[PDB]
Amino acid sequence: GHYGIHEEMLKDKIRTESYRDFIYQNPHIFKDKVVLDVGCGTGILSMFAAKAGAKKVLGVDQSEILYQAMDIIRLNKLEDTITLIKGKIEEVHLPVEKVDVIISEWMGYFLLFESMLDSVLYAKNKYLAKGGSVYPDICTISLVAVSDVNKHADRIAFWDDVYGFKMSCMKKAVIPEAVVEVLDPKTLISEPCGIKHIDCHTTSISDLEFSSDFTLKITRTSMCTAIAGYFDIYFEKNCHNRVVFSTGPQSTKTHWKQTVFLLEKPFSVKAGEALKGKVTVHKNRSLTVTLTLNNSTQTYGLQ
Amino acid sequence: GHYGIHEEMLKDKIRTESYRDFIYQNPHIFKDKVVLDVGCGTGILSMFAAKAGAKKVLGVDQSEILYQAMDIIRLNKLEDTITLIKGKIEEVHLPVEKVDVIISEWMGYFLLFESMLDSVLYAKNKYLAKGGSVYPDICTISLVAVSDVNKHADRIAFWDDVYGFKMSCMKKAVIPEAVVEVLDPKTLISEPCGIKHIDCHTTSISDLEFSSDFTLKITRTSMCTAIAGYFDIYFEKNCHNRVVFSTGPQSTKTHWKQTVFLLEKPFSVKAGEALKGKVTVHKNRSLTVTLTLNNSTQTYGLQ
Ligand SMILES: N=C(NCCCSC[C@H]1O[C@@H](n2cnc3c(N)ncnc32)[C@H](O)[C@@H]1O)NCc1ccccc1
Ligand SMILES: N=C(NCCCSC[C@H]1O[C@@H](n2cnc3c(N)ncnc32)[C@H](O)[C@@H]1O)NCc1ccccc1
Repeated sequence: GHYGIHEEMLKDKIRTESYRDFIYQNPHIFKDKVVLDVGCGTGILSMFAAKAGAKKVLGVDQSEILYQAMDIIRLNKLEDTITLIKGKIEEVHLPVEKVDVIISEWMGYFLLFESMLDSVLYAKNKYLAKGGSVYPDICTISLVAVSDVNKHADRIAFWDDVYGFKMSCMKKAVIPEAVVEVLDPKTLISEPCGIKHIDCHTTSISDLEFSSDFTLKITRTSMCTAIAGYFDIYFEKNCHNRVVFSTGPQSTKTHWKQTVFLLEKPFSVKAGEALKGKVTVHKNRSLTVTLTLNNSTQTYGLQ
Repeated sequence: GHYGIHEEMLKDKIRTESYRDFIYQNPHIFKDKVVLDVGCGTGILSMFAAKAGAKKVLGVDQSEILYQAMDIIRLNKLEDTITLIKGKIEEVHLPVEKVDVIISEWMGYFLLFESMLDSVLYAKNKYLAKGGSVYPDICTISLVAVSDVNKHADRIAFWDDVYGFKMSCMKKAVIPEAVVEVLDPKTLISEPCGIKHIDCHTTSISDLEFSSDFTLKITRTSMCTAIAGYFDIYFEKNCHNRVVFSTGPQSTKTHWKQTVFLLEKPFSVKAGEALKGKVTVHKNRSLTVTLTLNNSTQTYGLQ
């Protein structure tokens, strides 16, 4: 849509340079191939593919941004290789039956919030040639335990005394809202636990709604105040130069930051304890995350 | 609307403590009076007025937030003094003909963007008793010249080389968008110039659309890259303890920050030069700001 989204994504060096490195360092995946960029935005991924030796690149975006991409492709004299089409990938007519390669940046906060994966899976199933490839091809979601009584008090306890007046009843609107923010790695009190693994080659839309039992290996005796979620992105299939980036707190921050699920009742944990919980994701545009931990259940959404 | 707006406003200590100080330090304005809070949100201003000795406080808000205000007024046992009404101030039926005092926090970015003043002026004209008072009663808007070639390059030059590709054509979408951000006071290169003075007692809706010639007294030989706008808020009428706060860069930051209008062509200025320009504000929900400076004109809006 608005240029501000595309500025934020383009200024994410981890995001954009991971895609650039994967493409430039694996040109055999692109040489003389037909490539589809699903949600191309400004078209930077289409221009990477072009430079790595793509025969033909089809950039598709439903938003106004595609008209800026048309000027950008002309400014870079790539109009002979990159053809741009406005519309939903679900609706547009392509000047080919099949593509060799699909690339997309489809990933939302906590991977699946307001994600485009459903649109990318549609492209796969309709347009991907026999033996073709989609990138990134592998994604994981992780949870990690957090101790931060100060940030918890800033968001929750805050409402008990507001310039001398009780606003306690506000807590019930705040707890259920997941927070997208950068965590201080110092506040992590468990080993991470994988809760979801996706190969975009084999996954369906139905697999994006899932449940996982998890265990957090507690590494610090502390008050547990939150669970943080993040995702890892991998470019693996047919790569001589494989590329991974993490949106986890231990790694260089990205525009995805981390997704934080606040506990109503923080509870003490011991170094070496195996903290057992359950999480379920429902596509209930807008998706929800149900967490069971310490004999309490809360459903979280994102604003 | 959403609690997140009300959290941000409540956590603005300059904003909320200026209203608190005005009310608590001038209780003669409130003692045994009927008070209307236009857009009361969580109702904090209504609870201040109550504590300063208001006979009766009417809090009006069109949003869901009013149901949270009903619980908050009950939690603080003020339901006998504060009565809350859901609806537009323009539509609701009040259990009185006239009020003695109107209070509101109605102010938007650059004072007038997505401001509520039109709703507050309606309340004035329909409900304010003969000789009554509205607060804050006086507001000013100022411009100040900025030198910051690095922030300008971060936002504009950025688009000339994006991982080796030209995106220059993106500049025409970016320049016209005013930026709400905190300015380093060190980057100011002029004395401020007032461009607008409002008394809420006498102003009409038509006066909020205005033009002003301005002069910026340049205090530093530099490249001028932007014009910044801010506003000052005054509580004056009938006060023994008058209260002002500024949202200008020289003052403690607020959630209003400052509004920055980027120049397409930065131009050199000299210490002691009188830089002459014109500005016009049009209500063209969404309002526009036309700036003439150095023989160039640009119209800016806010996203
Ligand atoms: N990093 C991401 N990345 C997820 C995808 C964002 S939309 C990225 C682009 O894809 C386009 N799009 C979306 N659904 C589409 C469809 N069915 N068919 C064709 N074009 C489609 C949309 O116009 C936009 O330009 N999101 C997080 C984020 C991004 C920016 C700022 C904050 C957070
Ligand atoms: N500080 C402000 N402050 C300006 C007013 C914000 S709206 C503040 C409150 O007034 C309500 N409201 C708006 N128009 C109304 C009407 N006609 N009738 C009744 N109630 C009305 C709205 O539901 C909201 O709760 N804005 C800047 C800001 C605020 C929060 C976060 C970022 C920026």
